[PDB]
Amino acid sequence: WTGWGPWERCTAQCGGGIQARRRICENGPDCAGCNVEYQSCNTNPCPELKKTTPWTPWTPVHYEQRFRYTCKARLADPNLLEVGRQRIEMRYC
Amino acid sequence: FWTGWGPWERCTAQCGGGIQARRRICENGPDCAGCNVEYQSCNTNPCPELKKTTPWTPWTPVNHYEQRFRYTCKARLADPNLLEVGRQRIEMRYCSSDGTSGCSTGTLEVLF
Repeated sequence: WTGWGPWERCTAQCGGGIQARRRICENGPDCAGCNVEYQSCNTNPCPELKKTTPWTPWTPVHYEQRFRYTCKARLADPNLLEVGRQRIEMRYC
Repeated sequence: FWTGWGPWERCTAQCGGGIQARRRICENGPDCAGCNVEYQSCNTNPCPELKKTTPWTPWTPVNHYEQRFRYTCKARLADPNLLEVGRQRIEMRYCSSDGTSGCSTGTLEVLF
């Protein structure tokens, strides 16, 4: 066996991944041991990415009020977090 | 000599790519002519788009009809515990004696 190679690219930036190192056994078809080794990488929990919903329209209570929420997700990419459309529910008085 | 291969065991992740491991044992030997553990990909399907609903806003009149609002938080994750909705943030304002003024009629401009 040759010297073990450096650990390659980690799969994910956070929340668990795998990192690989490899080696080659020159002039040997079946050598002693494994040519490839794996390890866990970036085992830190992913940051709690957050996005805010749009404000609701102003409605009277003379005071007028409106509301918004925040969508919190443990993600490695903000593009994987999205806020859906506004749902209006109406009934008569 | 190597013994029979073991089961593929457990996938690393539920979705988005993982590794499954199976093993064997070199009987009466420290160094057999192979690798004791074998890997294969598992659960390469993309993770589902989980959706959670925000709490409803209080019912409010329109002008007689009453309305309320909510949104949906969508995230591609393998675990629902990693998606949550934050606290409701309320912003108010004063409409004063006009009932409108800055709330609805903006800046009243009169030309004399």
